[PDB]
Amino acid sequence: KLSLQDVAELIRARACQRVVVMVGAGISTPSGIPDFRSPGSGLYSNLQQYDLPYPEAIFELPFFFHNPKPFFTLAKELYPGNYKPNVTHYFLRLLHDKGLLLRLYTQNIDGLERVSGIPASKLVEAHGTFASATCTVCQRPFPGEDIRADVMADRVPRCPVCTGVVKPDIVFFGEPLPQRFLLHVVDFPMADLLLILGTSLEVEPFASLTEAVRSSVPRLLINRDLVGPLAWHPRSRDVAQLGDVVHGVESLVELLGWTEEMRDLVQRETGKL
Ligand SMILES: [Zn+2]
Repeated sequence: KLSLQDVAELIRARACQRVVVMVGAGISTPSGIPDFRSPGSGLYSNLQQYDLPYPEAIFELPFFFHNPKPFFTLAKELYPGNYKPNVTHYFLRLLHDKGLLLRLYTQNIDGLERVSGIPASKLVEAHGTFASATCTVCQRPFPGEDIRADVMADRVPRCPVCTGVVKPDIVFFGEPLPQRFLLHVVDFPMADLLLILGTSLEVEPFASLTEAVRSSVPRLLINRDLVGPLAWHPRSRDVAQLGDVVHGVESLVELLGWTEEMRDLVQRETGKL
């Protein structure tokens, strides 16, 4: 049974060269963006500021077509510009820069991974993006900017061709994940270290990707709690670092000897924005 130091040492020894990373809303709470499942701030305890029967409704089509206002409020809140990446993001950026990042798979829709510098080709925005929208009736595609004014004026965007509701390319329940997700067939077998951060792993097919790495491959989770196929299918090379995500990342970063480097990076980066 490995420790956090073991995993740092594996990287330091170049025993581990191809890291895949899975992330969820928990990596973006320090940036000020609420998740679903945190107490108090999580969407589960704030259904009225939002006017949802339950959190998942915001990503369900029946409720959306019934009432697109709550989703579009969130779209307003999350629209590129608004929040900034935090240290968790820049650590992932630094992983890339250090030649370690095979791929980063993300459930988030806040775009902060793009913003932090991680190039598109290293990214799999698994649950979609605000970078583009699709008319829900005629299926005509639109760049995200084309609907920015409406979203910002609290007006439901409309198709210029058919008047249908124009929906940002966020993956809703029961919709298919985007084509890039397919990279997991070759990414996961090829990976020699799996990092999991700030997710409840409550959502498929994204969650059971944790199962797709070889048994020889350590799975390091940095999260508030033990979650998903790591809490009920524990493997022998699993490591759990439980506590604040940013705190876990800091402990790791220091073990890797990356600290001044990551501070120069965070510093230079958040300034620009
Ligand atoms: Zn249309």
